[PDB]
Amino acid sequence: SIVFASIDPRSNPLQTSSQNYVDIPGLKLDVSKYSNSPCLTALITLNIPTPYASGNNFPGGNFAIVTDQGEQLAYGGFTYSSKIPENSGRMPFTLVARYSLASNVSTIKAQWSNIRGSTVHIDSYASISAVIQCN
Amino acid sequence: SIVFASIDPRSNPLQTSSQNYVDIPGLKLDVSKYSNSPCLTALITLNIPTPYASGNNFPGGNFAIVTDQGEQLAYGGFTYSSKIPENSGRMPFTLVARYSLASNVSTIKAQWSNIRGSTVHIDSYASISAVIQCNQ
Amino acid sequence: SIVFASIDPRSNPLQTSSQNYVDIPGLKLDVSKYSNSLTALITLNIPTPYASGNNFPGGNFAIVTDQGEQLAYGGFTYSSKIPENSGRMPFTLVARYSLASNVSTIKAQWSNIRGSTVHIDSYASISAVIQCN
Amino acid sequence: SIVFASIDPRSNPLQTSSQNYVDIPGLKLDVSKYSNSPCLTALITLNIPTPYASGNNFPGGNFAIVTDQGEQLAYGGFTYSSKIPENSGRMPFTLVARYSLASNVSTIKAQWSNIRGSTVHIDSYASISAVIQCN
Amino acid sequence: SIVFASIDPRSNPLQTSSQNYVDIPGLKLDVSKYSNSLTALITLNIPTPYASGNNFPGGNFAIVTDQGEQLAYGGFTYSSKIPENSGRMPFTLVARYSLASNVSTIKAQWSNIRGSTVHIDSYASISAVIQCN
Amino acid sequence: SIVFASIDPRSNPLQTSSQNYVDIPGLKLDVSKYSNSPCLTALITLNIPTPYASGNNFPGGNFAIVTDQGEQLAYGGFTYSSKIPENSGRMPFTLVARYSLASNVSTIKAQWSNIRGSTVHIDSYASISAVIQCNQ
Ligand SMILES: C[C@@H]1O[C@@H](O[C@@H]2[C@@H](O[C@H]3O[C@H](CO)[C@H](O)[C@H](O)[C@H]3O)[C@@H](O)[C@@H](CO)O[C@H]2O)[C@@H](O)[C@H](O)[C@@H]1O
Ligand SMILES: C[C@@H]1O[C@@H](O[C@@H]2[C@@H](O[C@H]3O[C@H](CO)[C@H](O)[C@H](O)[C@H]3O)[C@@H](O)[C@@H](CO)O[C@H]2O)[C@@H](O)[C@H](O)[C@@H]1O
Ligand SMILES: C[C@@H]1O[C@@H](O[C@@H]2[C@@H](O[C@H]3O[C@H](CO)[C@H](O)[C@H](O)[C@H]3O)[C@@H](O)[C@@H](CO)O[C@H]2O)[C@@H](O)[C@H](O)[C@@H]1O
Ligand SMILES: C[C@@H]1O[C@@H](O[C@@H]2[C@@H](O[C@H]3O[C@H](CO)[C@H](O)[C@H](O)[C@H]3O)[C@@H](O)[C@@H](CO)O[C@H]2O)[C@@H](O)[C@H](O)[C@@H]1O
Ligand SMILES: OC[C@H]1O[C@H](O)[C@H](O)[C@@H](O)[C@H]1O
Ligand SMILES: OC[C@H]1O[C@H](O)[C@H](O)[C@@H](O)[C@H]1O
Ligand SMILES: C[C@@H]1O[C@@H](O)[C@@H](O)[C@H](O)[C@@H]1O
Ligand SMILES: C[C@@H]1O[C@@H](O)[C@@H](O)[C@H](O)[C@@H]1O
Repeated sequence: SIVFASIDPRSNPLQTSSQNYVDIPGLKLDVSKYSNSPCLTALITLNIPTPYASGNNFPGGNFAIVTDQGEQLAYGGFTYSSKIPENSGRMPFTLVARYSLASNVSTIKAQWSNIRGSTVHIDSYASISAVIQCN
Repeated sequence: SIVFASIDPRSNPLQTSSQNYVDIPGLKLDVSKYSNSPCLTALITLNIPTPYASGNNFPGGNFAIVTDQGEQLAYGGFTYSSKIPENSGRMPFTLVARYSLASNVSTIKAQWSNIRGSTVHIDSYASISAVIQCNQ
Repeated sequence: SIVFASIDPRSNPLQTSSQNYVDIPGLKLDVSKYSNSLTALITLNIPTPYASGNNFPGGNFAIVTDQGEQLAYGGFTYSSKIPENSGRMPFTLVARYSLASNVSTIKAQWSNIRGSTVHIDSYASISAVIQCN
Repeated sequence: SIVFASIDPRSNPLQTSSQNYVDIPGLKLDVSKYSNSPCLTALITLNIPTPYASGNNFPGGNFAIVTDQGEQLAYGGFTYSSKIPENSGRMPFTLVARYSLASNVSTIKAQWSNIRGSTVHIDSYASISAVIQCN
Repeated sequence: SIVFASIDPRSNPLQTSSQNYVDIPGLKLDVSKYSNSLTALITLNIPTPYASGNNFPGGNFAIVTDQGEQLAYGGFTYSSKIPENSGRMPFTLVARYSLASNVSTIKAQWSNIRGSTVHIDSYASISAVIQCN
Repeated sequence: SIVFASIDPRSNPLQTSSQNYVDIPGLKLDVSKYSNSPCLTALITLNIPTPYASGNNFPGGNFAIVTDQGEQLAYGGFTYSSKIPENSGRMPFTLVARYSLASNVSTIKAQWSNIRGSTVHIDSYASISAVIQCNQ
């Protein structure tokens, strides 16, 4: 089966300047109905196709897929090559994780953080999804 | 099930300077066998791993996943951080969409458009794909 | 079904200056059980690579079978000749493979460009969804 | 998925002389977790491989598959050819039904009744099962 | 997936005295959508038939494709030459079919034995479970 | 998935007068590819549509579905209602069992045995089959 959530914050853009991972609002999958099932596995894809980061010390952004119990299943990020980009461009990002559904996990969700004091921004479509299958 | 289409236009590269979204040639999925299936969902992934854009005003490219009825299911894009890039680099791009097959749609396809007068280029492998699963 | 492999080479980063495609260690899927049948949709996710060099550096990646069949390839490059500090350029590649053949392994490979060195020092994955046609 | 129940009343045989359909104890499938699902269908098989009926007026037995709301999805039965069988033999019986799981149905179960005043008997293995699939 | 058909011919019972297999009306499965692919496991359920006659009567049943392929057959007969009142003899038959071919329909057929007349006057079904190998 | 085996021994009919259960030749399912699969269940159907039994003391036949480790998953049988049937009629028989594949078993097979000194006969099509499904 497929589980899916998307956001499109074009009229209310999101941002963070957090050095620690924090939730991206709306990018959460409710997997409660599949919880406590050792024979099920989720393949999760976080797709943030048009992010950017502003700043003056090689700005960038990090992203993670995490459970409601705070377990980090995957992480990665983008950065610019110049210390002070002329105009911080859009740097597509995708991340793929796997999770067994044996535990009482309720939610699988996206998080983000900054780098070198940047501000990360999302102002357009992004999604989190999973394919759930038997082992 | 899996539906898949790829291109590899190395000998006859593709480009667009269209301001409006137009089809990327060859990146279409035929889902007609699954049309009006109320219990099925498609997770669609557009993978353009090696595009670039030429131009002189912070060039880039936009991409979308669209039905044959013109419904835009997802969109996004890349841009460079310099006004006039020294040598427009390859900027990998992936886009993921969801589509309920409770519809009379026959085709899902990839679209692209330019930004600030750029030209977008594909000269190598790219794909569009879907995983089609029962909701239960 | 789902097949999956990941790496996270923080304490011993991976690098290549190979002009020809070479395996990325740890990013291999065993599809043994499904050979001679089914289609696999394969996603290579390298979310945080970079490449060092002084001539428009970048990195190429491929998904290959043990039969030597290149199913997909692509790469990233920088827009400057000599990047100030080669940035992280997220990369994802998606391939398909019919499991009608005698394939056992589907794996990731990488290569350099213009004499670069490609680097992975954090999480990356390869995965497949295997389904009936 | 498969749902399954069996009985083996070798040490506590079951019988009925009811002219109206009544439940066969233990031959019930709980389909609660699949209820209220218009996209799911059950294919149900009732297998009573070794029944017999006693009596003196062409004895036999009837069986049905029914929902907890009393909807009869299938029926059939066996009978002997002689008015007074010398020793009522075992007459294997199987019945197959289909049910959409759109409704709030909880249970799918077996029932039995007599014919011409017989007594129907089960004293060995019998089962009810279903294959549940998406439409 | 499940394909299913049933009949319940109480107000207009069905009968045959045909020595050759003939279709039982209403007991046909449309497998159109699955041709040229998958296996079907097909169950014919005739829970309450009987046969009239005076020379060890009985009835035969088969599962057949529209290509004329007999996938399974079997039948019931009585142990007495002239049954006092031909009793109900439950019948089930199970077949398999690979859907690699161009088949559209899988259906039930029946025939008599030793000049009997076979009868169905109550519920009966044909069904299939269609699955990937 | 489906696993299936059939026989049709018209030219070389099968019989048993064994008091103890023995294998019905040819009616075996190989489930070795599915062994030790904790999340899978098999629904097994033994279909013997046209057996008969000869004998002179209320003859009949017994049938079972058994694993290769000797575990009897289901059983049942037919018998005639007369001591000495005039002409032992064909008595259709079907048996359904469940088997969890959380086991190292490799084969599921059909078995038969006699009753009251009968001989059981199969001279025509018969099958054993399983539908194998994930529990979820
Ligand atoms: C910061 C700056 O953002 C982008 O330029 C914006 C432009 O953004 C639109 O296009 C991008 C794709 O490039 C995304 O879809 C955004 O969500 C869109 O809104 C607009 O916001 C206009 C105002 O209408 O302002 C421009 O500056 C981007 O093109 C630049 O490269 C850069 O990242
Ligand atoms: C080459 C350089 O690499 C990154 O800066 C590193 C920094 O890397 C961490 O952060 C990135 C995300 O940007 C990845 O998660 C790495 O796996 C991390 O290790 C650290 O390694 C520090 C150690 O002092 O060195 C920095 O240079 C990146 O942020 C830069 O933009 C650039 O790509
Ligand atoms: C009424 C009578 O029942 C059977 O004879 C029983 C015999 O039954 C066993 O065998 C049948 C299969 O024929 C079933 O598995 C029963 O559950 C078994 O118990 C035994 O009960 C013995 C005592 O041990 O008594 C016999 O009369 C059957 O064989 C007859 O044909 C008839 O239906
Ligand atoms: C030929 C005769 O048929 C049956 O007796 C019928 C009786 O049939 C009903 O019951 C059977 C189950 O035994 C089926 O459900 C039929 O569909 C029913 O109709 C009735 O039709 C009455 C009408 O007066 O006639 C009887 O003869 C059966 O019970 C006999 O054993 C025998 O096989
Ligand atoms: O940088 C990667 C790039 O390398 C060469 O230019 C190829 O012709 C392109 O299609 C692309 O593969
Ligand atoms: O009564 C049915 C019966 O008919 C003939 O005797 C056949 O040889 C048997 O195999 C069986 O099909
Ligand atoms: C247009 C050019 O295409 C290939 O040569 C890449 O290696 C370069 O980085 C640039 O994108
Ligand atoms: C042994 C005999 O076999 C076939 O000829 C049947 O038609 C008979 O009814 C009997 O079972």
